[PDB]
Amino acid sequence: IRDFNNLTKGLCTINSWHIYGKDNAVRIGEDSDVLVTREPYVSCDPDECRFYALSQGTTIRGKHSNGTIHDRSQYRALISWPLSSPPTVYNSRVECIGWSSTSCHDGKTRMSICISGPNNNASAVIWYNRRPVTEINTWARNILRTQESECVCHNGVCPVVFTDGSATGPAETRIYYFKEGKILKWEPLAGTAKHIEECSCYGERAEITCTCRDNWQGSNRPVIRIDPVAMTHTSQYICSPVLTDNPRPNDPTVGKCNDPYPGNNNNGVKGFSYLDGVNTWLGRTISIASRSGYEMLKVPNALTDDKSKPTQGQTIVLNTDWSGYSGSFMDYWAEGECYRACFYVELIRGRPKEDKVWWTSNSIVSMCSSTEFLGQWDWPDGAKIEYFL
Amino acid sequence: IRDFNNLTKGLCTINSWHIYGKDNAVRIGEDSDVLVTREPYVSCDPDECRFYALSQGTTIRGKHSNGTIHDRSQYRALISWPLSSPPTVYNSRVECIGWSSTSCHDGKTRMSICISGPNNNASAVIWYNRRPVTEINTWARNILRTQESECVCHNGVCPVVFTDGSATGPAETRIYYFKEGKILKWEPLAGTAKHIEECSCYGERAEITCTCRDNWQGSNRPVIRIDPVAMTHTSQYICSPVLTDNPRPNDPTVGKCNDPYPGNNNNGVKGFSYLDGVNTWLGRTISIASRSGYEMLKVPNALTDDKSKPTQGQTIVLNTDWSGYSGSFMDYWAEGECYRACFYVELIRGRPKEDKVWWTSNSIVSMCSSTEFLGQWDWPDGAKIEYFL
Amino acid sequence: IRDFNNLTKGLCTINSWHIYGKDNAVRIGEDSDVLVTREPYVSCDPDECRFYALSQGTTIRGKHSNGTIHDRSQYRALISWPLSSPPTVYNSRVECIGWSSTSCHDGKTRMSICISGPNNNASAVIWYNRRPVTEINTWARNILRTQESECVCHNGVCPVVFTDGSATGPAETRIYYFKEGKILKWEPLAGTAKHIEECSCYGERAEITCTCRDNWQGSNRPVIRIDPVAMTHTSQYICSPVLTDNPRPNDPTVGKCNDPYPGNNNNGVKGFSYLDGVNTWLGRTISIASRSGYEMLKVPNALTDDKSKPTQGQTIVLNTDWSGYSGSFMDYWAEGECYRACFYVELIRGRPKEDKVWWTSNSIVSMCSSTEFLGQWDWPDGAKIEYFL
Amino acid sequence: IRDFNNLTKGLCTINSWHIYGKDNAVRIGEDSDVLVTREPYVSCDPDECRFYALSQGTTIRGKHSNGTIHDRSQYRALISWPLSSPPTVYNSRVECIGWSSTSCHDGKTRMSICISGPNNNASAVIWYNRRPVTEINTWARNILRTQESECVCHNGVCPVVFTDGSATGPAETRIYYFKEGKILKWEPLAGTAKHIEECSCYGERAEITCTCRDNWQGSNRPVIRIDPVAMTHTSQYICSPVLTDNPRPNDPTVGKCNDPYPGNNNNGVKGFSYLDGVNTWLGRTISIASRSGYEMLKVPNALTDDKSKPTQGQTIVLNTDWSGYSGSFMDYWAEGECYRACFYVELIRGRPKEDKVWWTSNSIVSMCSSTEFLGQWDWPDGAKIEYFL
Ligand SMILES: *[C@@H]1O[C@H](CO)[C@@H](O[C@@H]2O[C@H](CO)[C@@H](O[C@@H]3O[C@H](CO[C@H]4O[C@H](CO[C@H]5O[C@H](CO)[C@@H](O)[C@H](O)[C@@H]5O)[C@@H](O)[C@H](O[C@H]5O[C@H](CO)[C@@H](O)[C@H](O)[C@@H]5O)[C@@H]4O)[C@@H](O)[C@H](O[C@H]4O[C@H](CO)[C@@H](O)[C@H](O)[C@@H]4O[C@H]4O[C@H](CO)[C@@H](O)[C@H](O)[C@@H]4O[C@H]4O[C@H](CO)[C@@H](O)[C@H](O)[C@@H]4O)[C@@H]3O)[C@H](O)[C@H]2NC(C)=O)[C@H](O)[C@H]1NC(C)=O
Ligand SMILES: *[C@@H]1O[C@H](CO)[C@@H](O[C@@H]2O[C@H](CO)[C@@H](O[C@@H]3O[C@H](CO[C@H]4O[C@H](CO[C@H]5O[C@H](CO)[C@@H](O)[C@H](O)[C@@H]5O)[C@@H](O)[C@H](O[C@H]5O[C@H](CO)[C@@H](O)[C@H](O)[C@@H]5O)[C@@H]4O)[C@@H](O)[C@H](O[C@H]4O[C@H](CO)[C@@H](O)[C@H](O)[C@@H]4O[C@H]4O[C@H](CO)[C@@H](O)[C@H](O)[C@@H]4O[C@H]4O[C@H](CO)[C@@H](O)[C@H](O)[C@@H]4O)[C@@H]3O)[C@H](O)[C@H]2NC(C)=O)[C@H](O)[C@H]1NC(C)=O
Ligand SMILES: *[C@@H]1O[C@H](CO)[C@@H](O[C@@H]2O[C@H](CO)[C@@H](O[C@@H]3O[C@H](CO[C@H]4O[C@H](CO[C@H]5O[C@H](CO)[C@@H](O)[C@H](O)[C@@H]5O)[C@@H](O)[C@H](O[C@H]5O[C@H](CO)[C@@H](O)[C@H](O)[C@@H]5O)[C@@H]4O)[C@@H](O)[C@H](O[C@H]4O[C@H](CO)[C@@H](O)[C@H](O)[C@@H]4O[C@H]4O[C@H](CO)[C@@H](O)[C@H](O)[C@@H]4O[C@H]4O[C@H](CO)[C@@H](O)[C@H](O)[C@@H]4O)[C@@H]3O)[C@H](O)[C@H]2NC(C)=O)[C@H](O)[C@H]1NC(C)=O
Ligand SMILES: *[C@@H]1O[C@H](CO)[C@@H](O[C@@H]2O[C@H](CO)[C@@H](O[C@@H]3O[C@H](CO[C@H]4O[C@H](CO[C@H]5O[C@H](CO)[C@@H](O)[C@H](O)[C@@H]5O)[C@@H](O)[C@H](O[C@H]5O[C@H](CO)[C@@H](O)[C@H](O)[C@@H]5O)[C@@H]4O)[C@@H](O)[C@H](O[C@H]4O[C@H](CO)[C@@H](O)[C@H](O)[C@@H]4O[C@H]4O[C@H](CO)[C@@H](O)[C@H](O)[C@@H]4O[C@H]4O[C@H](CO)[C@@H](O)[C@H](O)[C@@H]4O)[C@@H]3O)[C@H](O)[C@H]2NC(C)=O)[C@H](O)[C@H]1NC(C)=O
Ligand SMILES: OC[C@H]1O[C@@H](O)[C@H](O)[C@@H](O)[C@@H]1O
Ligand SMILES: OC[C@H]1O[C@@H](O)[C@H](O)[C@@H](O)[C@@H]1O
Ligand SMILES: OC[C@H]1O[C@H](O)[C@H](O)[C@@H](O)[C@@H]1O
Ligand SMILES: OC[C@H]1O[C@H](O)[C@H](O)[C@@H](O)[C@@H]1O
Ligand SMILES: OC[C@H]1O[C@H](O)[C@H](O)[C@@H](O)[C@@H]1O
Ligand SMILES: OC[C@H]1O[C@H](O)[C@H](O)[C@@H](O)[C@@H]1O
Repeated sequence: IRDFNNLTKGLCTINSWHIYGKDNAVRIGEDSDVLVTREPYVSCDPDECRFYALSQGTTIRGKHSNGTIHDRSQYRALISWPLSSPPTVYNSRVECIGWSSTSCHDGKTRMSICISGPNNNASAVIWYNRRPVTEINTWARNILRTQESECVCHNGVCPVVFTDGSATGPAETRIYYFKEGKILKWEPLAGTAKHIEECSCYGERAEITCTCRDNWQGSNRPVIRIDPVAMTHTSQYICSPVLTDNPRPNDPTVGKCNDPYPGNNNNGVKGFSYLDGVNTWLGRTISIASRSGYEMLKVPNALTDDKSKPTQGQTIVLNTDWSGYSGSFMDYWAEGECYRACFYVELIRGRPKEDKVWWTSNSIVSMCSSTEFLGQWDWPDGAKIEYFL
Repeated sequence: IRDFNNLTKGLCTINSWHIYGKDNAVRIGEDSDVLVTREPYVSCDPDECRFYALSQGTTIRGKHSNGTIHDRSQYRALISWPLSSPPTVYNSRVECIGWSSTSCHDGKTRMSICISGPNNNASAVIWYNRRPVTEINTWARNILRTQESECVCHNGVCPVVFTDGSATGPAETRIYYFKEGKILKWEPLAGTAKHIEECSCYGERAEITCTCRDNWQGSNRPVIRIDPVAMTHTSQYICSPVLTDNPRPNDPTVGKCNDPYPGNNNNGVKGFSYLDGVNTWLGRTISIASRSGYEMLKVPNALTDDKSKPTQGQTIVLNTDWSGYSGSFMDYWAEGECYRACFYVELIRGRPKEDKVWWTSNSIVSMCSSTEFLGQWDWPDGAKIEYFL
Repeated sequence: IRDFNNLTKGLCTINSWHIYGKDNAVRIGEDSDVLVTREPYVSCDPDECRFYALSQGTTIRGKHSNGTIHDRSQYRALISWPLSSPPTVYNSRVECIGWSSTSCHDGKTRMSICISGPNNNASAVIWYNRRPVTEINTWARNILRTQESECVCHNGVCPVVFTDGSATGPAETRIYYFKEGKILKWEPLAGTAKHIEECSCYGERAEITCTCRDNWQGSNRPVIRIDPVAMTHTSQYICSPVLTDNPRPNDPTVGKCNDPYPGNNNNGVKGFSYLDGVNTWLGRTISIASRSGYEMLKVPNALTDDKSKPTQGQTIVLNTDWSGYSGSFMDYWAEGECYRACFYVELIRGRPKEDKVWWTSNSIVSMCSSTEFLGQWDWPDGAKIEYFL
Repeated sequence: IRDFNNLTKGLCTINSWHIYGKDNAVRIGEDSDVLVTREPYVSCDPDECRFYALSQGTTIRGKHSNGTIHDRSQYRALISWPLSSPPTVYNSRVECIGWSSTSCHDGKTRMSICISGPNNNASAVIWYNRRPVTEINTWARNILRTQESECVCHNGVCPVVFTDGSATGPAETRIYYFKEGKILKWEPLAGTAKHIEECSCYGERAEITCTCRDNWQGSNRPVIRIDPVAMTHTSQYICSPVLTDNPRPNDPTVGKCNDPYPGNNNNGVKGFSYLDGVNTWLGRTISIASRSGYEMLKVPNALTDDKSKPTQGQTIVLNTDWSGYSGSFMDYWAEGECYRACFYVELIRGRPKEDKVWWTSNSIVSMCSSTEFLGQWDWPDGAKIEYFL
């Protein structure tokens, strides 16, 4: 009775952002059985949207929260839970086991991907309709890894971006095209992006756009544009001088379209953009040095205009509060003639910036676009670290 | 397969009130993971009735409960949970994010509205079928705010009363008429009510009646009567000398139909009435000074008779116990030829009246009408504050 | 699509009892959020059987557990929860509010009844399909009260036995016949039973048999047999000298069919029997003085034979362990040509017998009949009281 | 609308194993309400796979966890819970009561079997569609007991292996053939296996293969092959010199097909194999002395070749970590032309090996086969015992 979803609509006009979800997980977890997480995201099914993240297999107050600054262990899993509830022991659904993930619904059912293993011997398991269907072994033997936010599907084809290799030099990025959890095709990265991590993707009018993290040399963000019908892609960087990785140098007046904008090496943060002509909005941390603050900037033609500057903006998280990863999603099953852009921001608490506790976790805030020009508030995690001492 | 509900029935004859629900949330939350709340209510779908409230994004025993006397923060959300269970971390569904709300089912699906933001820049998000559909920016830049109990729908049209502006002088009240979460029309307040807050509404025979709080000058309650087909309304005050706001002066022998009954300024409490000729019942606190006690009084023709006094009553909460906000709802999908009036009372515990704890929360008690003349009990919150010290 | 259930089958031959359910609630609640309860029972829907009990509106470890020896408060409610799970804050469904209850499914949906109020002004609320439908005021102004185990329905007619009046003298017992939560008829108690409390009922071949507690004078149990088609009944006592109330005198060699067997006044315990000719089994405590131990005895023709003695038995709970109330239920929707008799035993822990704790609660054990002659085990609550100190 | 499942497919080619599930129960239970368990397994329905285990009727942190090294009590039950979640008080479903179990879905609904009682008087209760249908009394009066992992069905016939009698000498093993919870037939053990415990079974091409534990004399594993259409079986031992019980002597160069391989008496561990010609994989502990480590070895023709040695392998749990019972299951309702072999390993923590705590419990790890040659990781329980002190 269900058909595959097709990306038949364009983006709605984004004139501001409204609050969509917030879980207050760290506040609540100070005195309830909330799992330690990081790398969260949001993804919709045709009848529900849910929060997702990588659990660390312990509660925050639990003694096993000590050491959760670490990224890869056998105790991590992709979990999902109801929108704006916290990720608790009792309400979280485990989608698959591992320390890197993506997930998306194709209109009929959901594909989830988790990678696990030691650094030199990791493998992806691709689940479809809550069953494992395909496995992929590491090709470069160096932390096979993927998006950490939702993938996007079109007529059953769900492309996913993976990287295997160094985070501080050339690596081997591949785009896999899945259908019903099976590999139709894969391609090596093409175009002018020089390094790819942690792609944040969205779809509109039969094209999928991903904004990624050049961890090696670039403080501008690489962009991959995927045609899920032809199963081909292109890549470049956001041309705009409004630089959106972190850490980063100060904004110049002219950016770079086909190479990394230099100044900071071997670091970054997962982030996102919506690239739609004049209707283009970029997210970034406010700090150029650290994962603090978060703002959206309207930067008309950021993708293609190497001198484009902001014409409007919205503060999401004050620079006096911690942010983190951010990513895109949309409710492809909503009513109306256009898709409304959404995003989330991971609000990281604990280590390394707050080292009086022994753990690292996060909460989530999420916003979607409005055609109104709405007033802005800031949305901090809200927990008091001293309470955990 | 579902059609919009129509208000085709009149009210059942109210001869007494029977216990409908009670969650004992503060008792239970002394040793379980119960969220701090305030501004609760009850609302029915065609196949379930649920408790609703504004969470404070912390448990009661949690250290973040300190400071929850405050009304507006980024950590509040409209939550719902099963009838007479407590609002726990693990059983509460987040409907939307914000610090002021309303919600109602139209027979097909549910509309929920949450307002958030700083005082001078708040916005409403109107959700329908669990998706955001419309947003409304503040028009007076002073705590845009709404009912804090359920709205009512008729043939898909669900009117909602909002206020923006001062709580201690003239403000800008609007009635919005929504259908499928979209704005059909709005109107500014008309009639003789001089200030409107926190409307408590019910529907019968194609009319919606709301009893509100005149926070500015009136200790009688303003009333708005809305025709959801014509999308028009009128307003006045309850004429009766049985005054039902709090705090209030002592009852006179003659009330006021078209102006605030004076004596107390710049305060009030959310409350409700059922105004149905001889079948008219008013709720109020027992104390004229504080939110303590709660009683129902049968006051025939209270709406229109400026000398009407009680002919029957029922004590709901003794004056030696704390009460709080109260509001109306009905199960529009019940069997029978008439709609049975129901209400809830918020039983506030903690600050400011019980200041040995650092938190403010509440539990809920709820009653519905009977055509029998039933014996009465009183229904306290039941928690011992000393246990929380 | 569902029709009312009819009692078309006879009882299966009972040759022994097998374990059906057990919740270990007190053990588990020593370190999890388990509600304090008493007066439990079991009742089936067409697609699920559940545990039921009167909550006390606090967890066991909670400070509000102090005082829960008391029977009637505003903090009690009928709750249900999944078979053999414990009654927790997070998995318990509130069916109605009050301190006395019954509940049964008619094949289409469930009727639940809760009574609340002060001793001289109590009222029953009859819920059907999870909505209140009928209310009944106290008729004798002295703790209106009902079965504390499931009722039984036949072609939509669900009789329920109520008592109002003294527990230590003549009282006013009524049988109400409900359909879809509405009163079709009621009758005063007739026959030779002189006092009725806490009836435990089952149905077979279009008749409902209830075994009750004569709290006033009788240590034999009164029996009410109800024809739910004619809506009439009879009553007498179990004739057998195998006395089954508690406390009680020692067993004589000849019982009494039409009067209380004397020796103990003004006390008792809820209990049950299956009265089916040679296929007759009685439950009782092992102790004649206290609620300790529990055994089933096959006593052919106990109902009608005033010299009938046991021919077989099964120990359920050793006399060195606490028991409590017990009652009957069956899964009227099971497969097969006959109905299998089941029962539960309430295993009371805490006050008054274990007074080093300040609370009273219980767990549940439940058995059903087998046509095999199965080996027996004993089934204690299993908690160590010292752990709660 | 559902038909009985038939075993129409063969096994997929097993070239390695991928992570399927892991619950981290002991880590998480250090600070959440996780039930103490042992003897876990996994079993699929047509629309969900779940974890199963025998609860001990207490949480790990609870004071009643003291003494849970013991195997048989009245506080045990078969529980199930969602895949890779932990077995918590609030998310666990009780399937039946007892201290030995099996369970399987026949394509229409699920059969579950639990045994309880004292050692000399135990009985099995066979539940079907969540109702008790058949009971079986002990035949040898010495701990009637069964598989502790899933059974397998074919056209409605679900064979189950039981043992009653000594664990240290000849015993009375029976194969029962159930359909809709009713006994069609049973047979005594035939063939050359000399003692049978704790069979781990799987089905393919209309045959069911079970690998068991010879607790008496054998360090090779007995195998029972059952034809569920003819309702007949055969038995022998795995011929291979790759010995897979524990404890065990060192591997010889030639095994035994029709007798126990000697060297260790009166002990063992539940384990499993997939016996499919060249596509044969055996699981075993790494240690020959204790339940530590776990590895899979590809041993072509292990069943029939008494000199067969490994040609490939995969380490699942390092020898420096505790393992435990292991068993087979498959998702018979997955897509594709073949059934993918899966297994679980019980990771036992606490007593007797870690005796600074007073409890014994476990977590679960589970893997399924891949046709890829995937890299390997090890999968420890992950809890730090010192945290529980
Ligand atoms: C209630 O809520 C509402 C709604 O949210 C609030 O209103 C919002 O207020 C915020 C804050 O002011 C606004 O965001 C800022 O928007 C401006 C862009 O708008 C300005 O510029 C526009 C473009 O002008 C240029 O081009 C036009 C033609 O296209 C031309 O006409 C003009 O002459 C000029 O050449 C103007 O069009 C626009 O005017 C319009 O709107 C006005 C209202 O804002 C109105 O008054 C006008 O009439 C007209 O209608 C307006 O002038 C962004 O520039 C700004 O972002 C910069 O600054 C913030 C800090 O404030 C910074 O964090 C951003 O990153 C960014 O600045 C950095 O990057 C730049 C780009 O590289 C760089 O140049 C800067 O130096 C700076 O760089 C440094 O910091 C970064 C980050 O740390 C670092 O990486 C660098 O290295 C470096 O160190 C904000 O986004 C909203 O747009 C506004 N919304 C609406 C709908 O009005 C309202 O205030 C609330 N009310 C109350 C009472 O609180
Ligand atoms: C078992 O349960 C049952 C059921 O619940 C219990 O029975 C209930 O008992 C309660 C408590 O007594 C009753 O509530 C009160 O009801 C009266 C109204 O009924 C009286 O008056 C009626 C009207 O009489 C006038 O008009 C009629 C014609 O219409 C005329 O005939 C008559 O002469 C007179 O002119 C009478 O009809 C009625 O009689 C009927 O019922 C009697 C039983 O009650 C029965 O005996 C008769 O035969 C007949 O059938 C009866 O006399 C309310 O007036 C009263 O409310 C006032 O008082 C309470 C405190 O008790 C107060 O809190 C209320 O706010 C209110 O008083 C305040 O406001 C007034 C209005 O402005 C003001 O005038 C007062 O001075 C007072 O004001 C002060 O306090 C307020 C609040 O703090 C403050 O704001 C002000 O500023 C100021 O300081 C109660 O609601 C139930 O009706 C009754 N139910 C039933 C079905 O019987 C039963 O008791 C329980 N059993 C046991 C053993 O416990
Ligand atoms: C493995 O599990 C199995 C299955 O559970 C275990 O087997 C079960 O074992 C138990 C315990 O022994 C049995 O329960 C008892 O059953 C007897 C009834 O059976 C006896 O009597 C039958 C009737 O005999 C009379 O009539 C027949 C004709 O109808 C006639 O032939 C005969 O001559 C005589 O006239 C016999 O038919 C029956 O024999 C059959 O079964 C035998 C096996 O049991 C077998 O050996 C035979 O071959 C034959 O097949 C048998 O002799 C009940 O009487 C007994 O209940 C009384 O005693 C218990 C305490 O043990 C007490 O708590 C009960 O309340 C009751 O006694 C009180 O009440 C009486 C009635 O008023 C009174 O007379 C007593 O004085 C006593 O009263 C005192 O205490 C009470 C309570 O505290 C107090 O209120 C009073 O005031 C007073 O102070 C038991 O129910 C099971 O039936 C049996 N099941 C099966 C299937 O075999 C097996 O043991 C386990 N294995 C192991 C190794 O553990
Ligand atoms: C990334 O991940 C990948 C994938 O997991 C990792 O690659 C895996 O690496 C592991 C570990 O090395 C491998 O497992 C071992 O496999 C060998 C079997 O393969 C060897 O032997 C094969 C058979 O050879 C014989 O026959 C062939 C013809 O059939 C003939 O040609 C040959 O001459 C010989 O006669 C070879 O075919 C095979 O070669 C192939 O693969 C090689 C890669 O492995 C490749 O290099 C070749 O080119 C070729 O393609 C290979 O040589 C198992 O033997 C071994 O299991 C034994 O040893 C482990 C300990 O390491 C032990 O725990 C096992 O129990 C077992 O040894 C015990 O039992 C034996 C049987 O009775 C006994 O003989 C031993 O003495 C020993 O007994 C003692 O211990 C036990 C247990 O404690 C005790 O009970 C006894 O009493 C006694 O005390 C392993 O299973 C994987 O197969 C391999 N997978 C793949 C796909 O490559 C990779 O390493 C990872 N990368 C990194 C960087 O980490
Ligand atoms: O009816 C008057 C009062 O009587 C008391 O016994 C009840 O407990 C109160 O709740 C009631 O208000
Ligand atoms: O492959 C051999 C070993 O390599 C290690 O790096 C992995 O962590 C182990 O799990 C593995 O068994
Ligand atoms: O060594 C790092 C590991 O320490 C503990 O196991 C932590 O619980 C785990 O999250 C972390 O990966
Ligand atoms: O400053 C007031 C705030 O303090 C803390 O954050 C409380 O948890 C929050 O409820 C409150 O709004
Ligand atoms: O006074 C007796 C009452 O004390 C406390 O409220 C107990 O929590 C309650 O159960 C009991 O009814
Ligand atoms: O005596 C052993 C028993 O002790 C306690 O009851 C434990 O909680 C239980 O698991 C165990 O069987």
